[PDB]
Amino acid sequence: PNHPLWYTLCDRYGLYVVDEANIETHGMVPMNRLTDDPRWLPAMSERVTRMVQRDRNHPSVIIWSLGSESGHGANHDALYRWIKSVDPSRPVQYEGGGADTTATDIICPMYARVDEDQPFPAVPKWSIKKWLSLPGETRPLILCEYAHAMGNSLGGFAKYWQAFRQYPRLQGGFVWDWVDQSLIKYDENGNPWSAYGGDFGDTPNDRQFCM
Amino acid sequence: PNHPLWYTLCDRYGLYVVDEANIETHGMVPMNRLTDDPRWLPAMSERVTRMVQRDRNHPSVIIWSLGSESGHGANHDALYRWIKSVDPSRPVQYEGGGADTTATDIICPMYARVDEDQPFPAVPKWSIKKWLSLPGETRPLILCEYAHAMGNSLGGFAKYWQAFRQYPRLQGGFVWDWVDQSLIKYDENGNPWSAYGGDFGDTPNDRQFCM
Ligand SMILES: CC(C)S[C@@H]1O[C@H](CO)[C@H](O)[C@H](O)[C@H]1O
Ligand SMILES: CC(C)S[C@@H]1O[C@H](CO)[C@H](O)[C@H](O)[C@H]1O
Ligand code: NA
Ligand code: NA
Ligand code: NA
Ligand code: NA
Repeated sequence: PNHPLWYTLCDRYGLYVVDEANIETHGMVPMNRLTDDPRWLPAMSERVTRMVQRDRNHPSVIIWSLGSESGHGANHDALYRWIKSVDPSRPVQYEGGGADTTATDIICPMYARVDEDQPFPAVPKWSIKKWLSLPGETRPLILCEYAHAMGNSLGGFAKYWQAFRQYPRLQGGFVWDWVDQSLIKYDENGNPWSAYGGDFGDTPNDRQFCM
Repeated sequence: PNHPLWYTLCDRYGLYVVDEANIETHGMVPMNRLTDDPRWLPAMSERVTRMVQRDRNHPSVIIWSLGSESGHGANHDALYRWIKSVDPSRPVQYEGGGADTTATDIICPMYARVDEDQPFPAVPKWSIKKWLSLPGETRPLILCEYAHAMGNSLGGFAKYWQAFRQYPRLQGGFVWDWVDQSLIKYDENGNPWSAYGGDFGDTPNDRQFCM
């Protein structure tokens, strides 16, 4: 959840917002180790429920999200249903555990390609055009993350937009991402320069992946 | 419906058969002028019912078809339901009136392209990949006709097969068609040659389109 003024400005200027719970357990092995564990359900529930209690009156918020990159656990299903029960007015989405689990109203993959399948075991990233028409599938597809804009990038961005415009159920996506996470440091002359992972003696680090 | 021996050979050699009622009204304006008219229901019904009564025991027949290129009329709906009621063991398909009407279990377009939409009014031919995932659509797609093999043709055939293999619900199609409808005529030297529309003084004719 963002600084409270963010939603005020989104209401007044006009942006659709996905409001997302402060839950990410990416570094767990497997990714759902905590989110499938009932012991972690109370802590998780508060991150979801207190977000909804705070932001439910903002018109800019059109979708709730259960968080980011935490696999798919039973705790996700429980909290998905909590929101659906408490606030029928907004769909709930969540990408973890394959982007099309029982905890999401929207197929919301990250970095699924337009035409190319990536058939990873358990959590494949189907071509977005193919994903829509899989046997039994009926949901809309909106990438929670696509077009990783890291450095000299956004090659093949036009390919997404062509597909979005042609297929009714391909309803767009959220680019990753808005702003480089570089920090200002100062050299011997007091001149400012942009720094990234590792430039603060921080180790282990992931270098320029913050940009 | 074919010569009776055809089904016997398909049973024994092993080919899947679509058995099709002898109903085509292509030259009507509009195409459903007769098929939507209750006066023509009796004649149409016998073309359907007597086919089913003849061929229902052949294992090679897996799909019934209501005919060809006769638009979509209420008579098709009636006869669709008739077959479904009499023989639940085989799907019913029919392409007329846009290939995805209430008279078909299978989306069965003719010459719909792989990636290219052709948004004709009333009867659009969507790209087959796009067709599958139109809002609400759940049926399999098998082209009743595709890859028109007229003369030097089958350009782009590989594009179809790549899509068939990638998308579970694209379950193939029937090439148009098997054999040139050329006829033998004889010249002065008694030599046989291959003749097409117009070569018998037949007029109006559609020239080489029989091949
Ligand atoms: C396969 C890994 C690089 S995960 C990848 O890292 C990205 C780095 O910018 C983002 O954080 C994405 O959300 C994450 O999926
Ligand atoms: C627009 C017309 C060419 S219709 C077209 O003609 C073809 C010619 O072989 C086939 O008969 C197809 O079934 C028919 O749709
Ligand atoms: Na769209
Ligand atoms: Na990053
Ligand atoms: Na297929
Ligand atoms: Na022809």
